[PDB]
Amino acid sequence: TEYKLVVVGACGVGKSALTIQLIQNHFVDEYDPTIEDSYRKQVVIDGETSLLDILDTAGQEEYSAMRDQYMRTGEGFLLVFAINNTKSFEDIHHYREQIKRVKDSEDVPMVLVGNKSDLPSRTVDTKQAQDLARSYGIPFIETSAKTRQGVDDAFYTLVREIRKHKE
Ligand SMILES: *CCC(=O)N1CCN2C(=O)c3cc(F)c(-c4ccc(F)c5sc(N)c(C#N)c45)c(Cl)c3OCC[C@H]2C1
Ligand SMILES: Nc1nc2c(ncn2[C@@H]2O[C@H](COP(=O)(O)OP(=O)(O)O)[C@@H](O)[C@H]2O)c(=O)[nH]1
Ligand SMILES: [Mg+2]
Repeated sequence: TEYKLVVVGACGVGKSALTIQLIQNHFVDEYDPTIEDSYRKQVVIDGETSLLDILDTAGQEEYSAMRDQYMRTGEGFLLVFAINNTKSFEDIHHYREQIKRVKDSEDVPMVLVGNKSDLPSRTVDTKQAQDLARSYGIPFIETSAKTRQGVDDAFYTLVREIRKHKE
């Protein structure tokens, strides 16, 4: 089994850092915000070996048929915000709207991810993110790409959401 996962969210939330921690087992202090790539990782989740194909979205917005088609290939989406950036949390609505549009569905596998959980400067309350996740009917996971907190849990939770949706 192979799962196409797409990491989305505003600039600077840690999409690349999360992806590179997952794939390469190290934290990036800076990562060019124009670099977009897909990465593969073999994992075992609930006793089943699977291949994750992870798209780390980057660059500028693009509302073309080709870009929509590419994003539509995603089976599940990580909605990433940073816990020290309220605007990034505000932006989650936009990302969800675009996913709902291209997937033409209200039941797309998604996980809300509050990244940078290692930092002291929190501006988004855990309870606020949990309330919105509850309203959306999706899991919420706090992560740190720096320390590895929650990283596997975020991606593996998303896989579990996909498995439930496709079986
Ligand atoms: C700092 C650079 C960065 O990481 N950025 C800035 C620009 N970004 C976007 O504006 C962006 C928004 C967005 F909603 C999507 C997107 C999500 C889901 C989806 F189904 C579709 S279809 C479609 N077309 C787009 C677009 N555009 C989306 C994406 Cl893919 C964005 O661009 C990626 C970078 C993102 C964060
Ligand atoms: N302390 C801390 N910094 C992080 C974390 N995730 C990302 N960063 C930093 O935040 C900045 C933006 O990360 P990046 O992955 O480029 O964000 P992207 O634009 O969403 O791809 C970089 O300086 C990263 O080192 C995290 O969990 N903790
Ligand atoms: Mg990036």
